[PDB]
Amino acid sequence: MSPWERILLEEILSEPVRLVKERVRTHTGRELTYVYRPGPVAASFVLPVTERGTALLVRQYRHPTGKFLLEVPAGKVDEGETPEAAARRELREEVGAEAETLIPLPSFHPQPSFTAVVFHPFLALKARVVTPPTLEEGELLESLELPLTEVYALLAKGEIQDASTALTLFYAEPHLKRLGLL
Amino acid sequence: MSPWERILLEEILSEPVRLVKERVRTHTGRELTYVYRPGPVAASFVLPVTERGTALLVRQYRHPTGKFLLEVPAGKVDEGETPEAAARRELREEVGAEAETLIPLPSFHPQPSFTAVVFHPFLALKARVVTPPTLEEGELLESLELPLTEVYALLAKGEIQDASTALTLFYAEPHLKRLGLL
Ligand SMILES: Nc1ncnc2c1ncn2[C@@H]1O[C@H](COP(=O)(O)CP(=O)(O)OC[C@H]2O[C@@H](O)[C@H](O)[C@H]2O)[C@@H](O)[C@H]1O
Ligand SMILES: Nc1ncnc2c1ncn2[C@@H]1O[C@H](COP(=O)(O)CP(=O)(O)OC[C@H]2O[C@@H](O)[C@H](O)[C@H]2O)[C@@H](O)[C@H]1O
Ligand SMILES: [Mg+2]
Ligand SMILES: [Mg+2]
Ligand SMILES: [Mg+2]
Ligand SMILES: [Mg+2]
Ligand SMILES: [Mg+2]
Ligand SMILES: [Mg+2]
Repeated sequence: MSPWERILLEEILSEPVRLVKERVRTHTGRELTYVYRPGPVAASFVLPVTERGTALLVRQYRHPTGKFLLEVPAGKVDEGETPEAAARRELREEVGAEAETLIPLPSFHPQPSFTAVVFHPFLALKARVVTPPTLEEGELLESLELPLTEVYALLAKGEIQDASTALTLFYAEPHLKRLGLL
Repeated sequence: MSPWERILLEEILSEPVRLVKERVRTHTGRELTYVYRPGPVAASFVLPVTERGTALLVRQYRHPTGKFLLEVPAGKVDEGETPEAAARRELREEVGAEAETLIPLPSFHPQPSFTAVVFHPFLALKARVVTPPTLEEGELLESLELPLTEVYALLAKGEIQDASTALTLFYAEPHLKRLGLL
């Protein structure tokens, strides 16, 4: 029961990102061209907290912004993979870490005006580094460790620029306080 | 001092959204094709709160997701427009409302892996409807009014799916409590 009717869907690019340009007939009966990254597609974001109340984060180059951003480890959910499995896999690839319990947090659409992608945040407990990272060609980042108090001070000061990381931290906060880690 | 060198930048689309495919030489010295929405580009998001402690929100169709989402009014910052002016303009266009003070909240990148866009959140005080909305062709939404207690209950329950709206609410919360509106 979509309010907009498909006239024609054109694929603008298939790789490395799929992008479409769709001609639709809108609620006004007129035509409009809408450009977007089609679904279904998802990514998992994971805040890895150690038993010492610290977080394992990454400082990662994000080319579209030209900046290195402080982020929680994250990555695309592969075909047939569950969000939790992608979270654990990306945590191992980007930080070389494993964790015990993963508490799922509220999923969200980072930019629904342009992409169908759903981001799945998780709070990983008893995180620990166990192996060297295995980064993809295209991934330029370094992992670091910060006390949770410092990470949340950065959040309060408005210094966390990556939206997904900021939101994951806000959703994780009550759990961290409940568990006695913050 | 970018870690990646431009080999060639190709424009994939110019309108309604500008998209590029850039061939770069990475930190490994190898080539990679990176697809993204180039900057500089920005949008403003504004949580409009009334003197009665209610919020003026929108339920808007977001085609890439196929869903109607509960969001704060928001829109692109036009050429030569300041983020605050875009916030006031979009608030008037989408909800037919005006406000007094606008408190700027921490800016953020909704999806730095794909777009350079910076989102600028604001908390607008003494919001009030004064005129009919003036929606663009392509904008399918309705405005509504909800008590702040209900909006924040939805946030806590993980029911706010739009990331930018969720983050704006989290950043606005301390200000609302300070001002006595929550
Ligand atoms: N826009 C792009 N264009 C070309 N190549 C790209 C792009 N985005 C990511 N890559 C490649 O993603 C890799 C392994 O990535 P994730 O660790 O899986 C990816 P993560 O990068 O942390 O991102 C999460 C998300 O933001 C959204 O754009 C995505 O849906 C998403 O997965 C890198 O080596 C990048 O070069
Ligand atoms: N991907 C798209 N493809 C084709 N047409 C589009 C697209 N996105 C928005 N529009 C048009 O934006 C209008 C006026 O929009 P905003 O009220 O200005 C826009 P807002 O829609 O609320 O969005 C804020 C943001 O999310 C990010 O994608 C943007 O940078 C951004 O501005 C609508 O009528 C849409 O059809
Ligand atoms: Mg990643
Ligand atoms: Mg990956
Ligand atoms: Mg990765
Ligand atoms: Mg809008
Ligand atoms: Mg606009
Ligand atoms: Mg608008």
